[PDB]
Amino acid sequence: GIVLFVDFDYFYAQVEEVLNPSLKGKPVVVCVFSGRFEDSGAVATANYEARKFGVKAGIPIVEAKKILPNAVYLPMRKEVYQQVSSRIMNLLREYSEKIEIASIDEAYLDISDKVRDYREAYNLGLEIKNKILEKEKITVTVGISKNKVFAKIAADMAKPNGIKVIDDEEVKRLIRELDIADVPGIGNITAEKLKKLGINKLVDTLSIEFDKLKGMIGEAKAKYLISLARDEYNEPIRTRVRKSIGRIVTMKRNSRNLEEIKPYLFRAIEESYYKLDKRIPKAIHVVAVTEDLDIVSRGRTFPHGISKETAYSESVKLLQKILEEDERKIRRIGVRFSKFI
DNA sequence: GTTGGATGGTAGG
DNA sequence: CTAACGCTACCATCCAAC
Ligand SMILES: Nc1nc2c(ncn2[C@H]2C[C@H](O)[C@@H](COP(=O)(O)OP(=O)(O)OP(=O)(O)O)O2)c(=O)[nH]1
Ligand SMILES: [Ca+2]
Ligand SMILES: [Ca+2]
Ligand SMILES: [Ca+2]
Repeated sequence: GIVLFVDFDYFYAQVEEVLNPSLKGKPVVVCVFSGRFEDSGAVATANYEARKFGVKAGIPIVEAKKILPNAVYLPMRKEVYQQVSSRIMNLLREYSEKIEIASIDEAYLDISDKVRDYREAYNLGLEIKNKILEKEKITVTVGISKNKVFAKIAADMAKPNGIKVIDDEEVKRLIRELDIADVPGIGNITAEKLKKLGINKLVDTLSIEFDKLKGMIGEAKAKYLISLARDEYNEPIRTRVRKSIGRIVTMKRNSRNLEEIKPYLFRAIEESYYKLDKRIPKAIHVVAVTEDLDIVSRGRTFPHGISKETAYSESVKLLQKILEEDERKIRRIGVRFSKFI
């Protein structure tokens, strides 16, 4: 069984680099402008030139302009990026019809049926890597191993524009010495509530009885982490089904004025239904982001699917339900649809 | 004594 | 306006309703 994994390199930035190659070789930042004030919003990504100086997805745009004033700052055009993602995901279908899209910029292939061993799997990476670069001028990073998780770790090890094979043998080696915070699924919170025990390697979980870990990071995470170390984890490439669609926007000013919020919430509803096209949801949730950036929400699941008009009415009640029970002023407002028929 | 809905925690692109 | 986007998926915890 062989999984080959692909993740494009600083995607949104790279795409923009492709459309304006003069940018190439100098710092580039792609931003999500909120509209609150000039430069309000966060970074969605930045090229490696920009990263040297501290500019990465997630930081406030002011921190970045502060820290890297003379760089290109471009507005995010997700839609344009999605075409390029789509056209690349089509190529990956050439090499394998068993493909799992994981994000806008990555995907796993099952190539157990195309190649015979890691050596040929490696050669395939080179072809896959070269087709994309010929038909889209986009470099990408390939990881190759015995399953999703390790194929993803190998990719992370080789970024950017790399290619790494993790063999039955080197898997032994990492399960033993790979830091625990570098395992997919393990973030700050956990990998700090892990050093709590003395677990530092994927291997150190085998050294603490189930019981203790179970009630420290939860049933699903424990079962998962242990089967990795014990080396029995095996999830198949499965086609993912979008399970929810949403929209959330930031308001010019914080409000508790229902009449002032409503327009924003209605904006969020129109663009979700467009975004739904055809799919019928039975569930709605209004999501509010508050002054202090706590995220609060109220939902409702219906017996039968929710029409656009039903959603206008329902969301409003839910907003009120939120206004009734949170004292804080609202800063961002949004909506999410789910439980699709 | 499941389950499954409501709200939130955590991770990640 | 005076910093912290916008998405999504999976899981944990609670409590009613069966
Ligand atoms: N709005 C927004 N978009 C993000 C965020 N993180 C990632 N993205 C988008 C923009 C990225 O180009 C794209 C791919 O993200 P990746 O996690 O794979 O990193 P990226 O490709 O940008 O650089 P690379 O993988 O790290 O070396 O997803 C984020 O926090 N916010
Ligand atoms: Ca990625
Ligand atoms: Ca990437
Ligand atoms: Ca981590």
